[PDB]
Amino acid sequence: TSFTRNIVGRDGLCVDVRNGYDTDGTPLQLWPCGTQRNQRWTFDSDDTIRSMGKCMTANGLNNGSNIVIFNCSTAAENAIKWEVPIDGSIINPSSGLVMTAPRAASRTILLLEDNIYAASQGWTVTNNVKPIVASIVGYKEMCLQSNGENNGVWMEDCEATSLQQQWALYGDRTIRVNSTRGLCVTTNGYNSKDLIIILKCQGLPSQRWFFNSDGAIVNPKSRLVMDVRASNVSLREIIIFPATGNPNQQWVTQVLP
Ligand SMILES: *[C@@H]1O[C@H](CO)[C@@H](O[C@@H]2O[C@H](CO)[C@@H](O)[C@H](O)[C@H]2NC(C)=O)[C@H](O[C@@H]2O[C@@H](C)[C@@H](O)[C@@H](O)[C@@H]2O)[C@H]1NC(C)=O
Ligand SMILES: *[C@@H]1O[C@H](CO)[C@@H](O[C@@H]2O[C@H](CO)[C@@H](O)[C@H](O)[C@H]2NC(C)=O)[C@H](O[C@@H]2O[C@@H](C)[C@@H](O)[C@@H](O)[C@@H]2O)[C@H]1NC(C)=O
Ligand SMILES: *[C@@H]1O[C@H](CO)[C@@H](O[C@@H]2O[C@H](CO)[C@@H](O)[C@H](O)[C@H]2NC(C)=O)[C@H](O)[C@H]1NC(C)=O
Ligand SMILES: *[C@@H]1O[C@H](CO)[C@@H](O)[C@H](O)[C@H]1NC(C)=O
Ligand SMILES: CO[C@H]1O[C@H](CO)[C@H](O)[C@H](O)[C@H]1O
Ligand SMILES: CO[C@H]1O[C@H](CO)[C@H](O)[C@H](O)[C@H]1O
Repeated sequence: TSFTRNIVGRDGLCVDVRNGYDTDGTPLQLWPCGTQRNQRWTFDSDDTIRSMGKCMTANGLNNGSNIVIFNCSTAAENAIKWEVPIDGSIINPSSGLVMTAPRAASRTILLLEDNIYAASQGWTVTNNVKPIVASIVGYKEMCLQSNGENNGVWMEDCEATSLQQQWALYGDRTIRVNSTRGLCVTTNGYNSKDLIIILKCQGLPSQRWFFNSDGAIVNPKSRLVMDVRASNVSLREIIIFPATGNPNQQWVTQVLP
């Protein structure tokens, strides 16, 4: 009933108890991923998340409150209970606030903030601390492809050698250009028919994505899903659109060698 993993988030860095110190109150931060004990988090049935025998704890339950390690039996019960929604948030149920990395840099301190479904609020509980590299196959068994910064993504015939068909699926729930990992698949707005492009990763809600059980790729803020516009691949436009279950909204990842 307990199991232990790393927690990967913004820019692929991991949740780390600062300096590897275990004294009560030590803040959680981002740090490059590794096997050190202060990056190993044990998820217990009681909804606690523990490292070095102590609990992930809200040091306060307000917008901007720090998250720290603290003795599990002395901390407040409301402050040590967490849930892990399927869209990759880490939420403190009492406050409704979510774990947020406000900057990408190593040593950024993790805070509880209002949920805006930002990529800075996406996390992946996993033992694989490297991004998973895959082609994204969709409508007509075509592949989603990059075409440079500030340019639309679109469908092309899948080719094992096309580097612009290769995507790094990061722990912060961003979908990145594998060969240029500072660039993220981004919706150019939150309205139906807004275009999906590549832009510099900035931790925004427009850059957060979820692969759901219906084969959809969902943008949690807008609720809308990637869609090959009008089921017409020669338009070379992928948009966000309400989920219909239709073939032009169905996707699957295929891991690359
Ligand atoms: C919760 O904390 C967030 C981080 O401090 C607030 O967002 C930040 O607000 C700053 C102004 O106080 C602003 O300069 C920052 O750009 C912004 N950061 C980001 C990335 O959102 C947030 O404030 C709300 O949202 C911002 C964008 C403004 O519209 C504010 O007027 C809002 O109050 C805080 N949320 C709440 C509800 O207090
Ligand atoms: C969390 O705080 C608890 C209460 O202060 C610690 O338990 C206490 O540890 C004292 C010093 O080690 C010990 O003499 C006390 O009898 C005990 N108090 C209670 C109410 O159990 C606890 O330490 C852990 O649990 C105790 C019982 C021993 O097994 C320690 O060696 C454990 O570390 C604190 N937990 C942690 C992880 O620090
Ligand atoms: C995706 O991009 C990554 C990062 O550039 C590539 O990984 C590098 O691969 C080279 C050659 O195998 C190694 O020297 C490095 O160790 C890798 N870097 C990292 C950070 O992992 C990768 O080859 C690309 N393509 C695929 C399919 O993964
Ligand atoms: C698909 O888009 C192309 C290119 O814009 C257009 O010429 C073509 O007629 C479209 N096909 C349909 C069925 O609309
Ligand atoms: C020098 O490494 C130590 O400090 C850094 C930075 O604080 C991290 O906490 C890391 O996990 C810990 O081993
Ligand atoms: C009439 O709907 C068709 O076009 C819209 C865009 O106009 C969406 O792409 C939708 O999924 C597709 O079925």
